[PDB]
Amino acid sequence: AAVRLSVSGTNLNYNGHHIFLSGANQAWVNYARDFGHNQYSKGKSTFESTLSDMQSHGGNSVRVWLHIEGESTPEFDNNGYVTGIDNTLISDMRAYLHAAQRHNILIFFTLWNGAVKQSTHYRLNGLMVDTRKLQSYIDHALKPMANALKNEKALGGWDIMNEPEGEIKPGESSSEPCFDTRHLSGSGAGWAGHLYSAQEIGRFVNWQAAAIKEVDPGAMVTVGSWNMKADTDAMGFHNLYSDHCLVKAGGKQSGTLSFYQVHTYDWQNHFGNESPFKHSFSNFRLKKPMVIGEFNQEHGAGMSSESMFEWAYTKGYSGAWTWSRTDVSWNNQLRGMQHLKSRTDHGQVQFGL
Repeated sequence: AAVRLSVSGTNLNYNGHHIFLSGANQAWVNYARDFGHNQYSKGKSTFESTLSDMQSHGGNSVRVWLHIEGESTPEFDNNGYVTGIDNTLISDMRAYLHAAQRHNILIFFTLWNGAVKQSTHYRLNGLMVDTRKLQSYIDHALKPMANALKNEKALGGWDIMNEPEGEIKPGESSSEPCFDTRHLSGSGAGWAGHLYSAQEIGRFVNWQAAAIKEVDPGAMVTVGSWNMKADTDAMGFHNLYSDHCLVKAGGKQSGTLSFYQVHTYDWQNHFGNESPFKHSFSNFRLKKPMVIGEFNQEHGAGMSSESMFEWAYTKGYSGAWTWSRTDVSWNNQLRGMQHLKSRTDHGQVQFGL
């Protein structure tokens, strides 16, 4: 019953000591087909070699994508309700967690993806727009999974969705400021389709956050936001993921995030003024920790991998995960991680589980 990973204000702690999360996105081996149906055994050698590489270069965490759009897990009925999970999903996830533990690495599982709309999107769509379908997922898949895995020492936490803003409706006025998306006009938001209102996305996150914390009250929960324009109330923007916004959207008082996660990439070799690489954490007026959850040197406006990890570590952020084992240069990412290996000035990076 010892407390492992926790939050204090805008810092992350492990066994009561200040830590920093340093690592990478896997984010998959076989996209949407890595766990359940005896699929882990198929990718085990890649997952294990990635863990070995990371341990030797001082990384302490990996982000991995789980359901995505419901291609292989969980199990759906013909009307889009969730009926359960297959009988090797949990045991596959546990085997991976045991491998991670042997290498002192924490795993963060990402449930859904909003950045692309493919042929099984209707499965995720139902859970987004129909609250009774969402509840079936919570009851028959999410709670069983979170309850079964909560005592695994290598379980870092849960990310509800990658980039929900891929499918948001921009340019919408609202009487509630946090649901107003006029500031996202011209931003690129809604690239996969103008499908969901800000309130619909907020409800989706609020309900799943509450569910995880009902069965694992000490769990870390986040959302991977595509851009700071949707993740701060400073600079003329609005934060879709604040406690106030999520509770207004879905009504569950416990359905709040543990920490924020933001992605950042340059455009024509420059970062926009909203980027966390152009400001200190304190500029954004947030009351939870923030992890920079996707970035890389290839889209880093001339910054080295080392400089990007250094900025995150020293300017008030609580983690940095490069994108990704599958994409761009893996050696660049490992060299970045290695820069922080022995560091303790802004939290421990090498700590035992």
